[PDB]
Amino acid sequence: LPPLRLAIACDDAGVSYKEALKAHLSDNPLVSSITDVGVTSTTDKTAYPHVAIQAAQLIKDGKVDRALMICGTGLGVAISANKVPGIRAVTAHDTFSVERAILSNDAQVLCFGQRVIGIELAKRLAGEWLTYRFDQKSASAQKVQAISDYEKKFVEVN
Amino acid sequence: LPPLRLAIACDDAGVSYKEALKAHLSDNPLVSSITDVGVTSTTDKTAYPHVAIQAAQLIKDGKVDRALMICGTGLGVAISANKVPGIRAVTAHDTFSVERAILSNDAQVLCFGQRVIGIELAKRLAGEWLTYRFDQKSASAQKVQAISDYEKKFVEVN
Ligand SMILES: [Cl-]
Ligand SMILES: [Cl-]
Repeated sequence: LPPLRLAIACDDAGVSYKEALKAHLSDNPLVSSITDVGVTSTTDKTAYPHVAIQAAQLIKDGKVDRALMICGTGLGVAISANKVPGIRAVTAHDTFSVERAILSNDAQVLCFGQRVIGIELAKRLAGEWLTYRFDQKSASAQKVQAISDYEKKFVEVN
Repeated sequence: LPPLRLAIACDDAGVSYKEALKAHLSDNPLVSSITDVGVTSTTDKTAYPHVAIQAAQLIKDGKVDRALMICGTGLGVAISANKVPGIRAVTAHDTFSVERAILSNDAQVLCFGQRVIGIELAKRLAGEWLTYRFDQKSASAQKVQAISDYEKKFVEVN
């Protein structure tokens, strides 16, 4: 499998897991590069939506292939990333869901909650996530297409 | 606490849990009414985004207060509902996340994966979800506001 470009992002609640995950994935041959959009310190109180939107925009703009995002629960970052046109984001803490996020949902964004999941489980799930690749000709693609159809309703004016 | 109007939705993969959840919540004094957008049979192969968008639109349009959604993993419905302006949707399978979905994210939509969570845990989490009510004056509101700010970029033309 070809390696993928990743963005990684967290808020102040997700810093230590982000660092551990970044270290874990920097030796992985399925990862070509990691773009860290921050935050880089627990002292940085920047609200999670800014970091999630920045990392999601990197995908939309062709600068990375996927983004891994960490906050207290992993929920706020997932909500925020889904507001970006063409971006599909999930919070997932089990091996079956992480597989389906790719193979069913073609979701470019995976989110974790540092306060709710353990770090070894998170590392394991991130590694598995990279091994799945969405099939554009699958039956799931017709379902993803209905999400894309709805997104056609909107134009970005600002 | 005043009772809330709920919408409920599933695809074919979430029918039995949806029925059990609906039965569970129909006796609950925190629920004023349940609007079921379907599907109502495993024979109905309608793709999850249609049902998720319909139920999310009920919230946007002031017909219900929140929506509970069920599919195989709970991920596709959450992604879809988040595409609707002003709607914030999560997949959550633990008591801490379900609390924060309300108290931090003001998320009107909660999603479950029938194939990954057990029915008694799902029933328990749905009951707890109703007991939390978002505080518009909380510090979390300023974070939710950044998501709303981003949504201001888009106009619905179709
Ligand atoms: Cl697991
Ligand atoms: Cl739990």
